[PDB]
Amino acid sequence: EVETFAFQAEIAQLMSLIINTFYSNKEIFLRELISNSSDALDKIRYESLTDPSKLDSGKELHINLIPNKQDRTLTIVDTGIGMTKADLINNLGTIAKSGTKAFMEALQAGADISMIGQFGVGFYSAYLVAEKVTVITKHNDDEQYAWESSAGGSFTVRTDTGEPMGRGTKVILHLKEDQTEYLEERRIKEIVKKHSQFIGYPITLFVEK
Ligand SMILES: Cc1nc(-c2ccc(CO)cc2)no1
Repeated sequence: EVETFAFQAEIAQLMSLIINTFYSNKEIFLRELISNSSDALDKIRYESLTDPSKLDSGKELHINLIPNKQDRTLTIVDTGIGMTKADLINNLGTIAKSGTKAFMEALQAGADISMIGQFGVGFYSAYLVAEKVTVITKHNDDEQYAWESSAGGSFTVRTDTGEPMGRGTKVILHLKEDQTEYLEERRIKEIVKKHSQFIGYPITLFVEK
């Protein structure tokens, strides 16, 4: 059972802007996704201080970066708080509407796409480099879900039958054909060092072959 949803017009407009605007500094997508992972890890860590059983689904708090040249995917995995179905379908979009409006206003005033994270909609910078994004997520209070969108105004949500994750979120970037540099170890290392040097969780860059 796959459910198909329409983005709100404002988020669809944001996604088109990210896909269509000429902007060479695409590497900032990784900083934004790592920042989102760090925030999700902060949240489960804080909740565990008053309810340690929230870590029964996994004590380790970390971020993994997994390139796969055969699939042409870059996956950003965290063991953070995860997202519920309501987050995926309703709550994220509610927060994203006001963040998008503020970001658009800033852009017309002279800001650039790299400041997207200051408006809470940094996730959508994934579409600087990805033609499709798949998000697999598991929150302690809900089932494991797969969200997916190739933009074009719609996204899907289904219950995920793949490998159970325990708790957290995997963002799978199906890279555009001309963006395969973000599968190269030295390039990912360079970007993490430049933009994500002080993240308070271990970031493991997996190696291929
Ligand atoms: C869809 C969608 N997924 C996310 C998202 C994914 C991953 C994280 C970090 O775990 C945070 C937010 N935002 O919109």
